[PDB]
Amino acid sequence: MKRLEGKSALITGSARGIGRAFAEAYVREGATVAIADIDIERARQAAAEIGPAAYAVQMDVTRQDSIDAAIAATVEHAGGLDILVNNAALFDLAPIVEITRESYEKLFAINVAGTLFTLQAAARQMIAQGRGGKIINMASQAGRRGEALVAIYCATKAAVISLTQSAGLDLIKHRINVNAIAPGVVDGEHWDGVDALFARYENRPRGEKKRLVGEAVPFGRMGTAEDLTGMAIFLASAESDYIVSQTYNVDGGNWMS
Amino acid sequence: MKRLEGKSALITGSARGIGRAFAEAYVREGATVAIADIDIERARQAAAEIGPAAYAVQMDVTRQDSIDAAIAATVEHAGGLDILVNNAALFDLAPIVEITRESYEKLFAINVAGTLFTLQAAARQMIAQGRGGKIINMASQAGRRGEALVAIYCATKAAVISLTQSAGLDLIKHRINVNAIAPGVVDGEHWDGVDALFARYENRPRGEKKRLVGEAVPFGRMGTAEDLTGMAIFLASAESDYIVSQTYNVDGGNWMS
Amino acid sequence: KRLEGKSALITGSARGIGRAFAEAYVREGATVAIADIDIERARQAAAEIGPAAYAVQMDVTRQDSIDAAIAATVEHAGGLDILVNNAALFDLAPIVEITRESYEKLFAINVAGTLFTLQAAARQMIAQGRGGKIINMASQAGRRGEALVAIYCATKAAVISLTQSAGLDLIKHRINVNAIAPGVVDGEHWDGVDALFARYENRPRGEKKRLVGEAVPFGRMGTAEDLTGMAIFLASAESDYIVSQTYNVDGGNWMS
Amino acid sequence: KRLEGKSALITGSARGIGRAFAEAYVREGATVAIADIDIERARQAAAEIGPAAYAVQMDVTRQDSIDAAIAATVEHAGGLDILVNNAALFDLAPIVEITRESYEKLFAINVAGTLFTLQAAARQMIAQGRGGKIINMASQAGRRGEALVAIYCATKAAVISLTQSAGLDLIKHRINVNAIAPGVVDGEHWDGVDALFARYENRPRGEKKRLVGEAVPFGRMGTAEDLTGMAIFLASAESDYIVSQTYNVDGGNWMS
Ligand SMILES: OC[C@@H](O)[C@@H](O)[C@H](O)[C@@H](O)CO
Ligand SMILES: OC[C@@H](O)[C@@H](O)[C@H](O)[C@@H](O)CO
Ligand SMILES: OC[C@@H](O)[C@@H](O)[C@H](O)[C@@H](O)CO
Ligand SMILES: OC[C@@H](O)[C@@H](O)[C@H](O)[C@@H](O)CO
Repeated sequence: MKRLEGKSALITGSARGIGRAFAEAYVREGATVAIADIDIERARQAAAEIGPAAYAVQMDVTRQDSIDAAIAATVEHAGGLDILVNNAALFDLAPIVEITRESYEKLFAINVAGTLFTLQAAARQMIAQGRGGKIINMASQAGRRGEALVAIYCATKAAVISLTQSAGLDLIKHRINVNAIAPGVVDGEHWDGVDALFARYENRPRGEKKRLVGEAVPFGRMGTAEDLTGMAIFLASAESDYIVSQTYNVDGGNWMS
Repeated sequence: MKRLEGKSALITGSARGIGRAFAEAYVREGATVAIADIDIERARQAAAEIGPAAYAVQMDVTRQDSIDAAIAATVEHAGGLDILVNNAALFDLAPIVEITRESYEKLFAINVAGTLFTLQAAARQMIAQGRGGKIINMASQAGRRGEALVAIYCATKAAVISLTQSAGLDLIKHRINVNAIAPGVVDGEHWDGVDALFARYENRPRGEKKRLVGEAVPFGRMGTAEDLTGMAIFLASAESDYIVSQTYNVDGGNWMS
Repeated sequence: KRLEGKSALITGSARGIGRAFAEAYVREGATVAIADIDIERARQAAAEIGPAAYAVQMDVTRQDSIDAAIAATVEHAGGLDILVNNAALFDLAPIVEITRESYEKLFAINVAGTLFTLQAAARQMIAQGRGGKIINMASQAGRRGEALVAIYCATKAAVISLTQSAGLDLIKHRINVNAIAPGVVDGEHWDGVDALFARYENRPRGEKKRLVGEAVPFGRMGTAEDLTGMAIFLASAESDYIVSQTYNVDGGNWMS
Repeated sequence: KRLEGKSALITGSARGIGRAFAEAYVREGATVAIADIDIERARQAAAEIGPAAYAVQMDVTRQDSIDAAIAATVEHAGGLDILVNNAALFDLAPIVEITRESYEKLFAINVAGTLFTLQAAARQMIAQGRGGKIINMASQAGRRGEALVAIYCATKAAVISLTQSAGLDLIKHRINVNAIAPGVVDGEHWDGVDALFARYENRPRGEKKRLVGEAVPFGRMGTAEDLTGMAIFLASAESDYIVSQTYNVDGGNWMS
């Protein structure tokens, strides 16, 4: 297809799961992809498995110096930055009266501050190049509507949707598209962990939550990262140039926006 | 690219404007396209200009017998129906105290009933075939939020978003995706009419509303049909198979959903 | 009290939520036209509520009936201050079994009935020059679609849209247009809802009613008395700055 | 009247909307903690409002301050029945000029402030076993993003989210969690808003205020008094079935 031919992308948290499937689909479409992760060991493996057009970048989105160095590493390696995917995220679950300041601080630091300050750094580079840009934030059904036990993670994803809108309005004058994707329930490592938290607080065998949520998807199954790669390419591609400040649910019907 | 290779499409209201641009893009992507319009003269012209893979069908979405004969024509000519685009619509504007029963009956008959009952006829054919299906309703910024002067057209597109959600949840068991596109302000014959209506009721020179509205788009310009064709292909394509009951704004940031 | 000396009309207020609203308005000092297509049931409702209530035959699907009800409100009460568009009809059916009969029946009363009654009440409130309160009945069903409930969800989605458009156009005349979206409310309406779901989801009668009442975050099926606070609030001076809103009163069933 | 014998705490209630809420709650028979980082301004507001109002020094960004403020409410009034999370901070800046300082400042007060005061009040209401009312202050800014207001929009979007999550999780304790979304409201707050826009949009001081007031469908900038109705309603028995909602009180500025 080669919809992203000769673009330079960076994907946060892309050593594994959705981010890694995005990095693989972007390379197939002709992009050069910085596989950015706090796990540089795993990012190096993913990059070697994907091919020459992927390369590994150590990044902690909670740290300005680390954000700024991955953008620099992208510029130094790929000549610049065309596509940012804000994919780095942390999940946690607790009822209101058991939420910790540590839970709040760590999920806001990566899900909100990590997304905003990486977007800022990417937009400054895209503006300095003068060629436009594509920024794709990762939201979630969790950001469409609250849940009794997931206040913190829901709020971070609600903040990401709002940030997507703000930044898209502020950056479209530079021909930077900011938009977001809102997955449903996606099978993998991520949803294994989610399931363990619900197992504890809803008093359920390990694996039952993840079975039930997958069966309640109107489409009829839990998501895969491959359900999402179409939209990831589309929102990075010329065919989305008029799309601004949107969150698109790709969730088998889990949330209707 | 040929992402709709060997597919059979029908687009209501496609002799001109957005639907004609969709029929043109679908053909480029390998589709066979029923150019359905109440205006057979213009459909025939549009099909001749697009090429052999387009073919004209006389249709009034307000009439059951016409709906069912357009679906049959599609099966007779293309062997079946894979993609419906519900594009046929009617625009009107009047303050609350000036809305006529005639404005309401005619815009609900085309924009709502035409959409629902064509969707119904296409869903039955797609179920009969057993191969799944793609249905794309045309909503509007006007369906996201009301306007003092556009209560009827706004309500119809609000009903389309709702219908899109309902039909999506009901039809996805048959592997029929129902989604919608929500354009912003799009340049052409359509918006010339809109402008004439505002000119009268906001007491403005012809062309001033079109100017102002195109200049208030955060993207920075009035839409084109070409802005939309990417989304039209995508939502008809295998890369949108997990997308269900969504309305996607392609509007240069005019409305943020 | 809070509606002292105000003239209301409620469409479809012989029975259920509409009737709870008429009674609650009369307790707050309002005169209320109990507008219903069944004049027998309206008359009973009016006798039970007391002298401040009166019965008005009305078919919100007929222009002539609309204009005659508004006129009858003017004749009896001197004018119209509050309209509640409560008249509605429920139906259910999968996409492939939806009939033009259902579509035309639910649209004529839930949408056209709301719109043209609102138009008539607007015209009257504009001519009086004293402003006004209009309250459309939306539903959780207007907030999101449902596989089986396409037609009824669409009508209530259109009511939320209309409520927005009308509130924007009419606020210059000091007329507030807003809507209430109930969730799952116990009564003769949800007896009918349950019966349809019983057929289409293969359930014993009463099970849907039970399941949805228990899924309400608050912990039960709603009552009309849950809604009276808001219907008073939105027709009162304490909501003068409130324009073009739909407010969910639904135990958390839908979060807007 | 409607809040007779209830104990309220309002964060950041020495001045503006919070202070109008305090006075309106005392008029409706409430005892009110005027909680504010500025104890001198709180003392003045308390003295002006009358004996039912008392001042509490409170930094909603500090856990110890939050807990001591809840404890001062229990000591002074005997319990806590109504929290209003009103304390908030405005800032404006384009994406490329957002500081970590702004992000950290606005989230600490607008989000963490709201969340951990809500948690502290929840714990106290649960231990009491008598239910309660929590009202978060959202904003039109919470409803949609703006080019120059990413941080403040994001905080109020998180307040809407938190309001939904908290309301769902606390309704079993008969605690209602709801929010109010003002639009553009006149006062010291919008003075500061206008000053920031004057810089970034290159406008004379006061112009932004003028433009936004005039673009409210209703026809003017809002007052605190536009909001007291709803603040009372959401703390009252006639909102007991109202759960996890954000209600716009904004003259039509934003339609939800
Ligand atoms: O990725 C987050 C996950 O999808 C989850 O938060 C769901 O919203 C919810 O927690 C239960 O189904
Ligand atoms: O095609 C619909 C059209 O975009 C128009 O209705 C705008 O919503 C509005 O009328 C004001 O610009
Ligand atoms: O008054 C409408 C009613 O509450 C219903 O349509 C529900 O939305 C749903 O159909 C089943 O729970
Ligand atoms: O207090 C929030 C305020 O109303 C402001 O943020 C407006 O939303 C907007 O920023 C300018 O009109």
